[PDB]
Amino acid sequence: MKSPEELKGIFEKYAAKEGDPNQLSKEELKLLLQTEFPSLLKGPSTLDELFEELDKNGDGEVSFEEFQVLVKKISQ
Ligand SMILES: [Ca+2]
Ligand SMILES: [Ca+2]
Repeated sequence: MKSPEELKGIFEKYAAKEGDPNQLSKEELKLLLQTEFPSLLKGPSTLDELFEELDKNGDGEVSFEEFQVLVKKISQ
């Protein structure tokens, strides 16, 4: 639906809103999902669960590398 460069630009716009300008906090992931990919939230997982899954290193932030796990969902 979007090229990888276009997806990075959406990530970047939401990641710069608070805290780490290059990573997403849970609130930033919520804003991105609600605005751009709303079907991702009416799924089996809650936002807390999705955040916990994406955040592999457990640092409370989702990097662009971590965010890649969502692209199959988004693309398909
Ligand atoms: Ca951020
Ligand atoms: Ca992380």
